[PDB]
Amino acid sequence: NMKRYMGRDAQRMNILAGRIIAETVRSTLGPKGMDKMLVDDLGDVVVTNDGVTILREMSVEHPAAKMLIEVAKTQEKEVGDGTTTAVVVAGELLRKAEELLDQNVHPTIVVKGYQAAAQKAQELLKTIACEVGAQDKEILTKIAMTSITGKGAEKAKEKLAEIIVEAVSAVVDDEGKVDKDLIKIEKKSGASIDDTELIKGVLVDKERVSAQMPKKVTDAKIALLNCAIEIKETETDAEIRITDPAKLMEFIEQEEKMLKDMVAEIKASGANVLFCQKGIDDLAQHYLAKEGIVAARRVKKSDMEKLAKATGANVITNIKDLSAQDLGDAGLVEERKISGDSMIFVEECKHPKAVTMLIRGTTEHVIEEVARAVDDAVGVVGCTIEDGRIVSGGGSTEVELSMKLREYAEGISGREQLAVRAFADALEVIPRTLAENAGLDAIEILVKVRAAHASNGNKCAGLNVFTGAVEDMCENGVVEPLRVKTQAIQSAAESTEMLLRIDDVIAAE
Amino acid sequence: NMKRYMGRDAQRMNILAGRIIAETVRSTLGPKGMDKMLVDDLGDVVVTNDGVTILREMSVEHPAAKMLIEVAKTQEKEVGDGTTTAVVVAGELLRKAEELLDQNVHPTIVVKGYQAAAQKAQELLKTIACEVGAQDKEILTKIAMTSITGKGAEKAKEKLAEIIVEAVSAVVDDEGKVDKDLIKIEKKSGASIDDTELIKGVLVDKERVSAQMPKKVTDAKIALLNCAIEIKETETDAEIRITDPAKLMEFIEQEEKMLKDMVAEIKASGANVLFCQKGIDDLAQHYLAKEGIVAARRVKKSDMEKLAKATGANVITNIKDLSAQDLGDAGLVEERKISGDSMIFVEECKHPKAVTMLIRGTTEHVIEEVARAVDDAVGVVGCTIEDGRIVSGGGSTEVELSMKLREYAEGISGREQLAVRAFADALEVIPRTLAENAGLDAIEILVKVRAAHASNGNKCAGLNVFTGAVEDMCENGVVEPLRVKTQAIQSAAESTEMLLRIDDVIAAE
Amino acid sequence: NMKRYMGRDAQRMNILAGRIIAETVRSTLGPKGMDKMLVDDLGDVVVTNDGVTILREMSVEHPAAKMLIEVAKTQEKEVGDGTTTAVVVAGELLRKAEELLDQNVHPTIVVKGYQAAAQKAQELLKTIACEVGAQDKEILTKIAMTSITGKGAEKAKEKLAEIIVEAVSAVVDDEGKVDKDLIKIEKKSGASIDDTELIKGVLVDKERVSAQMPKKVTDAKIALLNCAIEIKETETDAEIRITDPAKLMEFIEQEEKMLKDMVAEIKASGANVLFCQKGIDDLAQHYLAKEGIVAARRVKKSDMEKLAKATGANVITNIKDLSAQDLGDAGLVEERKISGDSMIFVEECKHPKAVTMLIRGTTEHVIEEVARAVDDAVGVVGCTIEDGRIVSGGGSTEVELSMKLREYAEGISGREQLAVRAFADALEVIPRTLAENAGLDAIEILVKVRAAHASNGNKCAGLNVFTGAVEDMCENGVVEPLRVKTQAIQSAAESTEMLLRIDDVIAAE
Ligand SMILES: Nc1ncnc2c1ncn2[C@@H]1O[C@H](COP(=O)(O)OP(=O)(O)NP(=O)(O)O)[C@@H](O)[C@H]1O
Ligand SMILES: Nc1ncnc2c1ncn2[C@@H]1O[C@H](COP(=O)(O)OP(=O)(O)NP(=O)(O)O)[C@@H](O)[C@H]1O
Ligand SMILES: Nc1ncnc2c1ncn2[C@@H]1O[C@H](COP(=O)(O)OP(=O)(O)NP(=O)(O)O)[C@@H](O)[C@H]1O
Ligand SMILES: [Mg+2]
Ligand SMILES: [Mg+2]
Ligand SMILES: [Mg+2]
Repeated sequence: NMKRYMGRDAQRMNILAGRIIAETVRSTLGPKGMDKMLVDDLGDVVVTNDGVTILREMSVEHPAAKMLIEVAKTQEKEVGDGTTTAVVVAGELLRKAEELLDQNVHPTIVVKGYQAAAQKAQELLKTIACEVGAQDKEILTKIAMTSITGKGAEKAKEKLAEIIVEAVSAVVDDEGKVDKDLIKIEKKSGASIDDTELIKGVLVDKERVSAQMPKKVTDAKIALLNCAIEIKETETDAEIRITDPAKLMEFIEQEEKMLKDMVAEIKASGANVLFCQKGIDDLAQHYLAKEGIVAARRVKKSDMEKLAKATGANVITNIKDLSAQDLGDAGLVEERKISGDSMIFVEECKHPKAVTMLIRGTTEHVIEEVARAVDDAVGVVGCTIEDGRIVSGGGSTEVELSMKLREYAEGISGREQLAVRAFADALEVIPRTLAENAGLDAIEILVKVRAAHASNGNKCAGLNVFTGAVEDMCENGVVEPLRVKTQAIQSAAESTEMLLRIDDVIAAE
Repeated sequence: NMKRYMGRDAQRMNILAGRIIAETVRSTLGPKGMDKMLVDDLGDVVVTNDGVTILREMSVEHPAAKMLIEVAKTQEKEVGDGTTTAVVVAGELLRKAEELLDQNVHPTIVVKGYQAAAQKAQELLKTIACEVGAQDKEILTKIAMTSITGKGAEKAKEKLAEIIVEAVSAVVDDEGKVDKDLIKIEKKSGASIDDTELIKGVLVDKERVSAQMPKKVTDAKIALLNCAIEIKETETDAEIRITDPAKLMEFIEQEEKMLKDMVAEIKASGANVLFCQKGIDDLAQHYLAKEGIVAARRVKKSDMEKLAKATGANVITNIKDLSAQDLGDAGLVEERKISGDSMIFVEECKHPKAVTMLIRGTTEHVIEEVARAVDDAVGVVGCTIEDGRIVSGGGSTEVELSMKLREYAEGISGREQLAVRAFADALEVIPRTLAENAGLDAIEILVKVRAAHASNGNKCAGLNVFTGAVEDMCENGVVEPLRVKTQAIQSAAESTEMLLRIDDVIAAE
Repeated sequence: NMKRYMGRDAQRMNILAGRIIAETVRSTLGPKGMDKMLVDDLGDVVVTNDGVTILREMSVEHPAAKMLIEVAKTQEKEVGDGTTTAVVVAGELLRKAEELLDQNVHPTIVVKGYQAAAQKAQELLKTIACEVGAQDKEILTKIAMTSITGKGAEKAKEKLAEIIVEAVSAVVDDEGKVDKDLIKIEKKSGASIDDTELIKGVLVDKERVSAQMPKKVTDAKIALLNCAIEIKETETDAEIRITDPAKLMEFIEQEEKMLKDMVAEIKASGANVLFCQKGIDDLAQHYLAKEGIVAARRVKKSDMEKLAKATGANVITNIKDLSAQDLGDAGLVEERKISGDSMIFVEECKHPKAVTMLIRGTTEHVIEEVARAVDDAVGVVGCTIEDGRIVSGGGSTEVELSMKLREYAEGISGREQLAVRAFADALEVIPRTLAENAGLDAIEILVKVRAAHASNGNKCAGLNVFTGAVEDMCENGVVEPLRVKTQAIQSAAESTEMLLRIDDVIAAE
């Protein structure tokens, strides 16, 4: 009871399971790579080139495969881009590993050399990484442009990269990190892809609470309330008792006087637009509309935190302590009807720490894929602002890193040496699969790039899938954050070091 | 409808199916190899080290595997020994092939280099094969001794090899081939393995037709009859009519006078032992016994052909034309009770062209495996008598053949060159798996043997699984017929060249 | 009841079914094409590059597909080679046809232009076919060599083509056709592919009827008997009656005297080897062996007709009329044990009209594919002897025929003109798919070959899959019988003209 694979069977069972889900994303890799169509049990379809979203949203049951998906799952988590490359490298480390295991090289020697090599790979990547200033907009734009390409050249429009760089640059909390959650991504239809705009504001999925209120306010002062604009019932249970018929109107007029007071306290701060997180009582909607104050009820807790950071307001839980300095400032607050639905556009803000990317396109599935292309572009721009180190793309720093590990291996005595050469040769899978998907001769090209790296220059030389020939990738404008490669290598090395240590499997049910 | 594997899937489906049944026999290879126990649906068990009998008598259903079994199945057919080596080489050619297919090397280029290399391998084996005289008994005994070992050192007893060489030497039809079917293998119990004897005669599974007949005849003259010693009924339908009561005894006495005549015609030739293929009439058994002539009825057609070639008789279909010169001559014809059953031992013949190997042992499954070790020993001795060329064993001519193919590959321009190096490296699987099964370090040993082959000497240097260190295999006495290696390589090369050409599979039901 | 497809659905149902089995063989086409592995319900596997054997032995159920298989099935029937090209052309005529049907071109107009174009294609092929002498052995050898290639360059060995040409040249019945059934193809194991020999004789699957008979006869005179060498029982029912006891021996001795007479009548002709179609009586086997006459009983009726044409004998049904001039003459008749089984080799004949091709190889599936390569080579050599006209290969006469039909289309007014241009463009599928399977750029190459055909030269210019560039195919030695192309085009044109006329389908069950 119940199923057990022994030694050479358990090792080949896993290595194969890893190689086989690594081959599932191989064809997506590069600008000349292809998309996959995934359907589930409900008939819901999603078409994408994003490696991790393919692996995450497909039913994988083999335990060794589930564990190599973790590599892509934590690559989007730490970087944003490079999910397909991390898995493909992990796959080719497994292939190159069984060639040693079939030559009787003990798994502990393989894993020893694999780790000695991934250590060297990290400290070799630090020396070959160009140093770049966190505000070099022309270089950040190339980094954003190289990320959108790879999902395809047609998605990579110039004006979209400039928009992305300007949005990531805005949400930087001095000093000095980039929060990916601060850039709100909204997906609406329209005849677009080119109509995707950067909104320096927030988009709230709510309408004006009363129709009598204005629908367009310019240079508006915005107040944010966590308090409920209703009657304040006491915590210790309370009940009123009326014995005089003339006391009826007393309590009602006193209660509705508490609502007149609250609306008059909001006008005292000078605020003409109001976003309440809790509910607003019906009488108070009438008094607000009479004052000319645009208000919205039951706004999401997450949208209140967006508005607060974007306009420059404060979330106040006590309407009595609403000061005039706790109001935010936005150049336009308007209720538009975009794509059928009506929403409140709070835009044109002065100094935003939160920003909305309105991603638009013709069909919902087109929109959803451009959205995934921006999540990747935001990830790499954020990584260059934090790290300040970039490397050349097009499989260029893999060839350079490959040849430097091979001459590092010559200086290693022992059979661990074979595992370091194996590791080096595995890295060359990125330049090779860029060529396969391009249509070009992978074997031939890999030799021209390898020979154009020997001695001194170039280091920045790699395959250009559009030109066909081997070009200088730095002068071309093909660049990635250092974190894309160091993470992809480390996570591929650590997960395959673990699978290789397995010699027995025990599967139930 | 119904199941189809495309391109990279179909190629990996087959290659894997071939590698996996090649790994099923890997552990049997060598003197330090292990046996397999095979059970079927009926509960009938057979334990063996013979590669082909393992592959033949196990339920293999994968079409690509069925086709690599053909390699073992036609190795026993053409050589007798080397069935495991042929499959293991074919397996390692498949492994080394997907390493090229995963680097995008077109299958047509792989198969081109594989064939160019197997051509060279054949004409390189001709030069390194020592020339040996078809009757060099001390060398033929070494060739028989090297074959029995490998099924295990304990089976390889000195006196058994000498017996086998003397039996194969006897059945050689001048000029000048060896028929494996002329050496009759019989399996009887007893407390043995050491009681296996060479019988210069035939063992007939019959008894004396009448108990009154002698049970031991020395220097007997043997007559062989294809004719039935009964009354000859005419082909055109005949019937007798009796009208006189005195005519009853006439026909009966006349009919039994035809049987007296037939027995008197056999005694006229001088024959005192008689083997009839058809039936012998009851009256004629009595007259034969009265003359002292030992006879046996309904002897198998195959046993008549054995007796004819062994004693030097002629199979006569007409009892009237039984000359005195058509009798065979054997030194002892006796009815013994060996292992419970009683049989006629026709032994001690002068000049036999047929011979019986009485293989004996304690249990039926022990006997059956010693029988398989003799079928192999008879195969290789027969191959040395026909070919007259031998090579050194212990993975010695694989290392030599490997290093010569590698320097032949340097003289090849093109990507076919990678397939020739692959082919060379595949051959080193025999020295390597000899070391695995021995317990020794396969990687280390393979280097000492490879380095002891460079320059001039030795060529005859290989791994000695008993010594541990690399020894000169020719001086040790470890030698195989050239045909064991040239066949194993050619059949491994032709079958894997065919699987590699497959890119689509269509499996029904 | 039950399933009916209307108009545009029925037309697309069929065209698709035809395009889809045409794509099933597309990858086999050319020397750089790949093999298929076919498995059935019983687990029996066959691996082949032969187009028709793929289509024949796979379960195809779609009626429109079954009808396009007829095209390959009658291409082997009339030519032997070109089965894949005929189907692939038929497929591309269907593809090019729906492009017209989707532009509203009536099916009757399509089929009109298709037929006007296939007429022109036939009379254009007559002018571009080189005239070749039926005994130009160097040209016949190139034709045999071009046929074996395409199933793969590795099968195409020089010495095998010379053997094939010599065998087809031998069986020519003056004047002056070639019967494919006169060249007997036999498949036996061995370590071969190179051990395939031409036997100027017949190989009979029988043994010597008596072991006492010789096993090797040189310059033997062979008698062939359709008569049974037994006692002749009368047709009108007969029965013998014996009343005298001395009459018993009378009839037996008289009956066996009829057998002594028959054997003495065969020795009278001077024949020392005998092949009987019926049975031979046991007494008569003894008398034959005593005379030294090698005989074989119950020889197949088909093998008797082989021997008769090969040795130069006559099949005699009356043993009394066996003249001395009715004996055949063969240089060697021997009973060998080839591949385990023992057979009678009747070889080295003087003037054979029947010939045996002993096709040998290492595994049964390797043998069976080389056998299919020879059936194709025999087909094309036979077509060149009969026709005396050949064309250039490598998709060369398709490009030339394509460009000549396109300028013939300009001289056609009406919408039928669109179907003639469609037909011309469909022919370019052979040069294009030769390039796809080679790996080369199909679009680019097709332009270099098309441009190297314009004006005068070359006409014999086409793609060389080994060189890569466009070469002169006549000087290279790449040539096909005219019948391969004219048959492939006619059968593709007639079957797709019929499918295109279908507008309604009625499928039951
Ligand atoms: N114009 C270009 N020329 C050559 N290589 C390029 C170009 N643009 C991008 N690349 C390279 O292509 C790879 C990116 O391919 P892509 O298919 O997007 O996969 P990924 O980024 O690894 N994963 P993911 O985008 O998360 O699905 C990187 O190695 C880039 O350096
Ligand atoms: N004393 C020895 N030392 C080293 N190698 C040996 C020795 N005896 C035999 N061999 C080698 O061991 C191999 C034979 O091993 P074995 O396990 O019998 O398989 P096989 O002969 O390939 N097939 P089979 O015997 O038909 O099951 C050959 O390559 C021999 O040359
Ligand atoms: N050396 C060569 N160079 C270029 N073309 C060649 C060469 N040899 C053969 N051909 C062409 O390749 C085609 C034959 O390919 P092949 O794959 O054998 O299919 P087929 O002959 O159409 N059918 P079949 O052989 O019956 O399976 C013909 O059009 C040949 O003229
Ligand atoms: Mg990307
Ligand atoms: Mg052996
Ligand atoms: Mg052909």
